[PDB]
Amino acid sequence: AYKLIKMAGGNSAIQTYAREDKTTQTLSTQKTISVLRNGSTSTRIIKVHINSTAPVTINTCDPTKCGPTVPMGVSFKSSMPEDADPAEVLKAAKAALALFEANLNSAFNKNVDEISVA
Amino acid sequence: AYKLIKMAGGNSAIQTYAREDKTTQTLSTQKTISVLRNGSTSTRIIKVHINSTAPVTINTCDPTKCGPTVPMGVSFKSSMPEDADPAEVLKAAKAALALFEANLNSAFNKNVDEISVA
Amino acid sequence: AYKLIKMAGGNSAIQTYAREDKTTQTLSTQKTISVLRNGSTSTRIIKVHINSTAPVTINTCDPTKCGPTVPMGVSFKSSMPEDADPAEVLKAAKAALALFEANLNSAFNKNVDEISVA
Amino acid sequence: AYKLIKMAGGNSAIQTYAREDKTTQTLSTQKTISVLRNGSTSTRIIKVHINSTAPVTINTCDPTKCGPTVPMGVSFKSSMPEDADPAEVLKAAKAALALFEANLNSAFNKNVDEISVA
Amino acid sequence: AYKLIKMAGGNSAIQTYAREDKTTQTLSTQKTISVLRNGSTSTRIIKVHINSTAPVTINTCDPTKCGPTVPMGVSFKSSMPEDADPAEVLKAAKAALALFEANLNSAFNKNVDEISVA
Amino acid sequence: AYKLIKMAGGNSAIQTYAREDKTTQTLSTQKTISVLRNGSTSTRIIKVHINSTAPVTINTCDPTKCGPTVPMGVSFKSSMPEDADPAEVLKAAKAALALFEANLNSAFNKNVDEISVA
Repeated sequence: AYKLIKMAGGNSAIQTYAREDKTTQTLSTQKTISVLRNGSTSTRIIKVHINSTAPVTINTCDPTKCGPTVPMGVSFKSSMPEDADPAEVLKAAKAALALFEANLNSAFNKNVDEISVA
Repeated sequence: AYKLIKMAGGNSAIQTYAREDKTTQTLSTQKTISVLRNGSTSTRIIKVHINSTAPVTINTCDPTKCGPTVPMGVSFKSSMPEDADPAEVLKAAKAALALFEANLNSAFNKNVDEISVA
Repeated sequence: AYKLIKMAGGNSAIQTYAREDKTTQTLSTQKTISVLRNGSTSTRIIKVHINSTAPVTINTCDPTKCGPTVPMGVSFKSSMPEDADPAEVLKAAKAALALFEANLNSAFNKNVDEISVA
Repeated sequence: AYKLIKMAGGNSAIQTYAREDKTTQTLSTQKTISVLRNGSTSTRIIKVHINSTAPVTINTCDPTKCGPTVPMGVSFKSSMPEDADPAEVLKAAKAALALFEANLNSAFNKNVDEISVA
Repeated sequence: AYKLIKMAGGNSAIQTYAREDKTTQTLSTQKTISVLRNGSTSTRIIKVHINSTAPVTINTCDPTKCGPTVPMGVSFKSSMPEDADPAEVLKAAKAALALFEANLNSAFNKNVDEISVA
Repeated sequence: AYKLIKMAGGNSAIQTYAREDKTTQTLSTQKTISVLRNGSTSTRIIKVHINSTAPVTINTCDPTKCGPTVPMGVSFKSSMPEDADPAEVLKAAKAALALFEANLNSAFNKNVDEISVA
């Protein structure tokens, strides 16, 4: 139960947030608009990028003597024509993620031959 | 209410599925392992990549839904050293996605100053 | 009966908005400052530029409204040295626009010999 | 409460007017027709240009000893396919202008994140 | 009593404001973050910069009564590592400012053997 | 409550003080005068600089528990022509400082659309 407050940042397109408790855990959201034209017609391509990271100490069996840290991260990206419906690709993506997020650190990729979407 | 069946493709430690009824909607899951060495210590880095896309007919002039197709896609990526705990990173990422999910196609950026979690 | 929301673009001291319901209709406002030096004296010149455009499907043969799109646009520009009074210039410009507004798309020029103001 | 009478001018496409009281304040309206053809089809592009200017003396704090003058100007331009409807781009442009015309000389561009159109 | 309205700036790191009555009187706020890497531990260093200026005109007698304009400004700067306590340096700075504030425009300075802090 | 005792400085333009309790916490006051020659009239420009710092130690875990020391500081600067009125730029700067003061050590910043001045 915490909240991520917006950080001072240089870019206007990117919003950066840090966790109130641990200002080492951060999150970043960015939106990009692109233009793709066929002949005379032109359509907008909206791209979203959300990145949540925190540092994690490399050495589990060490005495935690400020061992060099590696970023641990979870990222989300979205690219779609304006006013398209991501509802179904999101449902599918979330269903797939549910199979992995238990084993997101365990180097074990189960052979799944079909994924059921709710 | 549907299932993504593994497509008749060569498994490359990358598993690609297509939706049973709409085979235009696809989804791919891969896990890879890297080795990060800092001095004497070496640690394994688990990297998951899930992608869920469908083609979208460009909003066009015709009453019939006919036009060039642009891919729309939602992508989730995850990189962390082995046996780390991404629980809080995932929680924050999911809260942010909950905020931006309706606006994934909006072309307007909502300026929020804090993101409440858990 | 609608509002122009500022689009998710990088502010360049130029503000670009799109219409909320019809995001094809856009509008841009910029203000710039110049310095005009005549001999010893230097004065600041304020320059405003407002642009309001929408795409227009070319009048075509099909019953469906499908054809190449040409931009239609109305643009207002204003340049004056700082603290000047453009009240009367604006008044005359507005009277002229009132005369020509119905004929902005006419391909016929109305020959008027005087323009009444205020 | 004045009127702009037509001036003697050389061009037939451009109508030039001067204010009766001050023949130093002037106004000019021009209409141009262009042709844009796709394949066999061809369409007219009607362009209107209205320019209202007056000279203004540079030096505010001077004794008004015929200081060199700079033109202060307000301009309007219109470009659209024949028989298109500028009604909405005009409404938007006028709404935007209303925010600037108070501060048309004051070098201050307020950050506006949305413009409401009547 | 007045309000500092936010001006439209291209840079998102700096927020600029102008007084509603006098748009010549302005104020800028900027926060920036620096990383100080000591060994394998990086610490965050927060710098704040507030500036409040307005143009003052130096009247000099002249056949043509226009004199130059030079800004008068009050600036505040701050720099400290994250989660440090500025309470006491603020109190001391404010007491010194209290001594000098009356005489900011006066070119007088007297030896002060001690400054009493609240 | 404490007293800033005057330290013994070689330069007479700058007066330096140290807190009686902590001689590590210091404060400097300096006033300087500049001449701005416009034609045959020279005008006096008063600049004030107050600085209040103290050393803060960044604790980093290490086999040998000694971390580096970096200063935390609050700075005030002022510059204006003689006999000008800073009252309003001071009020505005103080209101902005009032907003940012709590968050001087926090690395958080939220968009503020206006600052209300007393």
